[PDB]
Amino acid sequence: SGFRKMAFPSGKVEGCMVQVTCGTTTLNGLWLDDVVYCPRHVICTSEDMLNPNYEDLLIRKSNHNFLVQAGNVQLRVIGHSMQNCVLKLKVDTANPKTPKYKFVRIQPGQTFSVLACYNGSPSGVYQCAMRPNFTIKGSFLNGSCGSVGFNIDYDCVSFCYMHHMELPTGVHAGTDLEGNFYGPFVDRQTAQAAGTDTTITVNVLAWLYAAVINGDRWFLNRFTTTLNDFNLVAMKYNYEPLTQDHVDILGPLSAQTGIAVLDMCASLKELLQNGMNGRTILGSALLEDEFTPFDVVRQCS
Ligand SMILES: *CC(=O)N1CCN(c2ccc(Cl)c(Cl)c2)[C@H](C(=O)NCc2cccs2)C1
Repeated sequence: SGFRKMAFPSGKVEGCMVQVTCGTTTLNGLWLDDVVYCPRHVICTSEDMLNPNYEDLLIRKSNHNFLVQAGNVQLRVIGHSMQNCVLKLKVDTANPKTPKYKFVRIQPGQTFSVLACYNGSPSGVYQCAMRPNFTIKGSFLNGSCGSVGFNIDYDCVSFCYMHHMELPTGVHAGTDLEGNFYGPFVDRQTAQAAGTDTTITVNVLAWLYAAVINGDRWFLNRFTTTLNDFNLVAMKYNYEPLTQDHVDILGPLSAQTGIAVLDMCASLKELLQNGMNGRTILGSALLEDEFTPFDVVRQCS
């Protein structure tokens, strides 16, 4: 029993974190086999923060301009290339701590763990979600660029996020490990703003199913709804639309508990209307939306 925001064990990722320095700029890099991945704006200068020409800046660098330190060890860079917004640095040494890994691009609503790092050293691990507006609500200070987000399923680390920047609202933007941004953001310091954010409805429903599984029933009601009528209500609360994929995806938790998906949607409609009147659900007085249907199945059963 019990229900916690649970991150993945971070040890496989810790063994991959290094420090990358170009010029006066230092940030974190990800050392997998003989390649170090890091945000390409490490090669920017103060003057070049608004409209960097990364192709121009990179053609002017030689390998010896890049200082890579794994612990006390300086790694020798033997090549450099750019892939979208990520720099790939070839090193003379393959990382002996390289886990089984893959790079994955995730979709909004997906969760992952973040290993926040500074100067190549881990500071902490926490659980995050890709918001519908393609930002993440992280905990990042300056120098944390290059920290990565990941899931571990079996013994394989799936890297899905690299941190590049903080926007003016204090939310964070980054890329997948192929260097493509999530969302419409760019690695420039020009004015950028996140779209309006919404609540991840399928994750809320998944968490209410987890609550029923942990014996919490006070928010259930005798009603059901249509998918269409529910979405008309939810949009009015800045909840995301619920699709039939979402309904299919909750199928298992619906089976496990006896409550149809559209019955639980009726309970969510009512909670949006009344709030919790002092009560809590699985320990929260707000509706939690950073647990996926998949997370709920692995922590409860
Ligand atoms: C994450 C980190 O370690 N930071 C280093 C500086 N930085 C950036 C440098 C260059 C560029 Cl092109 C970008 Cl987008 C970010 C990070 C950051 O969030 N900069 C602050 C910004 C000011 C205006 C827009 S982003 C922090």
